Amino acid sequence: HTRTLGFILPDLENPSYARIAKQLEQGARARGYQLLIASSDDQPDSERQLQQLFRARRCDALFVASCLPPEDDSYRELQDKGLPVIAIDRRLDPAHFCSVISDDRDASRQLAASLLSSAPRSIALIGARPELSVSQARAGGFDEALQGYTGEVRRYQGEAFSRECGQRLMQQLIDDLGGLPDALVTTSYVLLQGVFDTLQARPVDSRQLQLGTFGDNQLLDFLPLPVNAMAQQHGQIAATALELALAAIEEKRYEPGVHAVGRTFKQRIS
Amino acid sequence: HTRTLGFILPDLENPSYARIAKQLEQGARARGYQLLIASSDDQPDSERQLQQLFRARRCDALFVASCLPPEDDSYRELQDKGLPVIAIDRRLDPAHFCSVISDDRDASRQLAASLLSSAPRSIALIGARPELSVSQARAGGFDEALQGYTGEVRRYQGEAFSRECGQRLMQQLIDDLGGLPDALVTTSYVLLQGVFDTLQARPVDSRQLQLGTFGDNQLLDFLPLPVNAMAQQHGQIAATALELALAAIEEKRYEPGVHAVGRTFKQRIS
Ligand SMILES: O=P(O)(O)OC[C@@]1(O)O[C@H](CO)[C@@H](O)[C@@H]1O
Ligand SMILES: O=P(O)(O)OC[C@@]1(O)O[C@H](CO)[C@@H](O)[C@@H]1O
Repeated sequence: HTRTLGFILPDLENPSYARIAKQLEQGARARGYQLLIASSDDQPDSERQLQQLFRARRCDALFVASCLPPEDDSYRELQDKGLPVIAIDRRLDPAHFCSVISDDRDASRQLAASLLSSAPRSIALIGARPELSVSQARAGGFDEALQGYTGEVRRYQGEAFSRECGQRLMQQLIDDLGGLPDALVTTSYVLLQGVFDTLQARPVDSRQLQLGTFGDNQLLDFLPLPVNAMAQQHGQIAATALELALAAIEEKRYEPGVHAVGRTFKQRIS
Repeated sequence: HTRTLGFILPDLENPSYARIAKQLEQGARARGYQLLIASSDDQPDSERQLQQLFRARRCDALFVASCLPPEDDSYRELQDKGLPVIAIDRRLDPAHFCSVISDDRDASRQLAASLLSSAPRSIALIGARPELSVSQARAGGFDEALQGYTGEVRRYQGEAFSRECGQRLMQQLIDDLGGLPDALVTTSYVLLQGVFDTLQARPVDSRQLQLGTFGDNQLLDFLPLPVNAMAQQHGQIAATALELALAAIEEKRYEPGVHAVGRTFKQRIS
């Protein structure tokens, strides 16, 4: 024992991760545990460096939102040395790991549907890291909502969940369309931020469209342009995840499987 | 050497700290170091517990945005035991320690002064943790800008740098004046969020006032209501703090003193 828990997250400047980390931290403290946090910046190499670190540091349990390929076995080895591994946000192998995630597919499908009920001629998806399960789930959801859609569709999967990537992708989209799409879905608020930057760089009378995004932000309560938002239940995700690590630690019970937590739908567009 | 560095920060959900931590991390990685982060929630008890943790982890050096008194001798003990301690944001004893901070007093003064030039009939300060050094400097700069001012002045300083606390103070202030102040200065963006919440309960037409805040946010670029902002140079702060950490690590060279980094003034109010 060390009475400390580890948390590997991909982006410190992504407020959802900080929210979850803070939540994990507070609950853990109330249980007599300390939380040590580190970021991999969504890079496999860097995550692996942190792996050996928390392994040697001998934390009692490890929370991780991973970016490693599904074929990667590395966490299996820590788990065999006794280290309970709890996946967050990005699921790990359901046959060996316990994971706490969101209903990404259904949330995405439901997000794209609400935009269709408003006549979209064209519609686009802006996302990142298409190789990750989480993006595939959100892409698949977007596609399911498109069942029998006849308008133009475009999908952009960037190289990172970032504001800059969102700006770049929104730029490519606008050039490919010769103008704004009728509707747009961003798979993360961080991406939506970059989208706003691009809409900003155009005239005021040139920034209007059906908008829907994963996540949410106080900003959206003030923006003239209405935006549908699918927000995580951060507190629930952290509560459920902590439960599992503590059960593994204090009761030597661990049962592989996914625990999905539905996102909350904020419909800012009537 | 463990090739790890530690960072004690007050609030994971304060974007400025998340920003510094990320900057610190990416820079530290490029120099072959890993960064472990932990939060204190601005409580002396929790911070002392983390104290014990990072020394057990025996990190090479420790960054800390402390909430501890000028009468808590804890970082002196740690420092004498050979661990380099480096203050960020909140200064530690300049006789012993090496701190990286903003020009809080001058930033606040310049900020309040910019609101005054509009000749408000009243102006208010909203801050928190009045006992903290950083808070005393910010209240001071505000007071200075106000010399000679003849209008109504209000000062509200809360229990915590939080959105919820910002909301409560704003509500107290409005009941005080029987309406919005003509001008308002917030000492952290996190507090301003609470102010925005309070403003939203009012008609869309009863939300105008001259606003100045510490911190900055993308939202302030899209707001109809312009906001003057003093943004930290997060990257410069982290780079300097890191430079001081390595030198102390790999040269035993460590000269106390305060390295100030000016805030960037975003003057949206004409
Ligand atoms: O969806 P939000 O709460 O706005 O942002 C969080 C998020 O979408 O960004 C991550 C990229 O790593 C996803 O894995 C995660 O669900
Ligand atoms: O001023 P910002 O960048 O919006 O927020 C950062 C900050 O104001 O919040 C902390 C409250 O503890 C201060 O120490 C720090 O300067």
